[PDB]
Amino acid sequence: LSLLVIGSLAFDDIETPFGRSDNTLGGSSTYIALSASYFTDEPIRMVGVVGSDFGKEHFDLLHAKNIDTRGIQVIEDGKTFRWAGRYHYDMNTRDTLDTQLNVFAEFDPHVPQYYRDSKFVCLGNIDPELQLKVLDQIDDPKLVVCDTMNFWIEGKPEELKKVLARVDVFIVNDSEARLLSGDPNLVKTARIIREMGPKTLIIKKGEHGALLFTDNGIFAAPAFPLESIYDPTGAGDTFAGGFIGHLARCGNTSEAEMRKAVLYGSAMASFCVEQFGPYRYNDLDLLEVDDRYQSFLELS
Amino acid sequence: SLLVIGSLAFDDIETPFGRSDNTLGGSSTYIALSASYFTDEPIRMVGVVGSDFGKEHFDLLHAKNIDTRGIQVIEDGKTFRWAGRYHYDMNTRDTLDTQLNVFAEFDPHVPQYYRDSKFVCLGNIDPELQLKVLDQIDDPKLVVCDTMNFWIEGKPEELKKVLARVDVFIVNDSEARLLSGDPNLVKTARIIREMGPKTLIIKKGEHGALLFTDNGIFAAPAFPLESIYDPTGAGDTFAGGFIGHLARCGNTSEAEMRKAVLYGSAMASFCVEQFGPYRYNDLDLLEVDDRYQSFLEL
Ligand SMILES: Nc1ncnc2c1ncn2[C@@H]1O[C@H](COP(=O)(O)O)[C@@H](O)[C@H]1O
Ligand SMILES: Nc1ncnc2c1ncn2[C@@H]1O[C@H](COP(=O)(O)O)[C@@H](O)[C@H]1O
Repeated sequence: LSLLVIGSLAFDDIETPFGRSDNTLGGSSTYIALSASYFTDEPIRMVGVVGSDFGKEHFDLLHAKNIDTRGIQVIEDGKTFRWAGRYHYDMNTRDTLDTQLNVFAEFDPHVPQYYRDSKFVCLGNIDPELQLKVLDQIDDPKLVVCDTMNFWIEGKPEELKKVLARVDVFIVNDSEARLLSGDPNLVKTARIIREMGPKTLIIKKGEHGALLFTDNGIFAAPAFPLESIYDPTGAGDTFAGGFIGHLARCGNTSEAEMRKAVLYGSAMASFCVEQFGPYRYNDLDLLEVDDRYQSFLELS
Repeated sequence: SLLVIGSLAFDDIETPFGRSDNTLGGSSTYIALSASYFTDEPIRMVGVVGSDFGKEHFDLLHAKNIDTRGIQVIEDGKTFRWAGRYHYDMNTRDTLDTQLNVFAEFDPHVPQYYRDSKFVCLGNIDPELQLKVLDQIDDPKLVVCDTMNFWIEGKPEELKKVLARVDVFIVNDSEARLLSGDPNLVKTARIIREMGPKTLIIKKGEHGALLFTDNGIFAAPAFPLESIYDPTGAGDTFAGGFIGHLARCGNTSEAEMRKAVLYGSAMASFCVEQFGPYRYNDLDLLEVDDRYQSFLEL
């Protein structure tokens, strides 16, 4: 039930109408790994790259969740990926103010030999060409999950479609989905997107619920009524982490398991949004996670 | 991942303030219900009940995701029965009656699909039965066990056979002294550990617990103001919280065991609030987490 996580590792300058957090630890793989760690018994594997500015306090955070960082390269004198985002009163949508690929621009995604036998692969948000280069290095994956971002949907359409043709599960939010389909109807959008390759598609409408589209039909995961949203950053990636984490834990990829997996993902995302950055995970415990899952189950 | 054995029964419980007859009980029941609060996969149960063990009881276990395929049902038999009486100290008790019934000639059979269990809890029951079950587990990572004066006095030799093969042994202070023959709990711990158990936990009713290992003694203070109405099942719900937490995290280090002791104490403190295991009908995970935090701080 080994799990390998790929994605960005970065520092974010986050702004909402109520407050801000600069130089915040972030990146899609950070959120995915921290969330998934609540499901695996063995160390989560990470492949990525950071600069010399990536302090050891950040490495200690990951190691505290028993995350294996041997696959993370540190570029001497290089700079860590940076991102700036701004939210508004709807506390869901956001503007990307700045994006500096930095070390990820010239990244050579080498997956160490001891990671090539990974069974569950999560191709987190990052350049589709890198996502593909990593996938090509995994010998026999049981399940490939992937998510992207408007940046790549608009910047590298063709490359993205190449990766979409080789993934089992594609996770997107409703904005990205409509951008990819060119039609506002989510049902038609799902069809258009699934025809690009992904057998399973999950459309997460912010913290307003998630839709699971498979050959067996549609599953609507309810929203948590009074969720306290303070910072949406990382929500979609923590969702992906709980989703693949659950599947990696039970090792079964059936329909029923994917539905429960969506519920776990929603539960993890509901905790993520409670504070700036990934810090709600500092003290979040299993009893709390189990309790939140039950709420979502009951609502579904 | 977690397999539980022990008694399944109906208890006639009496205290100076009230009584509860034909109450669902048994060590297996208390351990399993408590442990379910910690595991995310069905707890496995091996045991036996009579034709008088109604659907309502199986439904209660099933409501907590407990797998009961390992429980046998004797169509012309009666479920294990016990009668106990508590006093004003609301801790010690007299066993007024014990009817092994179906557990008398019970040949424990662990179905094939339980054989790979990693965490095994040999709950209070005839030591001969506890051994027979353990002998059927392929390669367990941790074996926990508790007993009772009934067995300590009745089958000491058979019990000692079980103890030579368990990782963690859980007893209350009365059982501990009875086993050691000396009132000093520190000396008692050394004598009991010499019987085999590398880890010993002496739970003093609801007055705190002591964890003895090669690294020393850990004291889990008591919750000074807990509402005790029925102590029945306390020690077993303690064992359940203990092995349940470990089963879920998969780690059996000293550090996790001290935390597991705190979780067990939390579960026990809720169990005593009502007759039988019924406080668990409405108990939710956040209440448990809060109770745990209090024990942690103490
Ligand atoms: N182009 C990009 N590629 C990879 N990660 C990004 C990009 N832009 C922003 N991010 C990161 O993605 C995170 C938020 O993801 P999320 O809210 O789950 O969509 C932030 O912590 C950023 O570091
Ligand atoms: N000899 C025995 N073997 C197994 N279980 C017993 C025995 N005597 C009483 N019990 C059960 O153990 C429970 C209480 O355990 P406890 O207070 O945790 O020691 C009751 O619900 C009884 O059904």
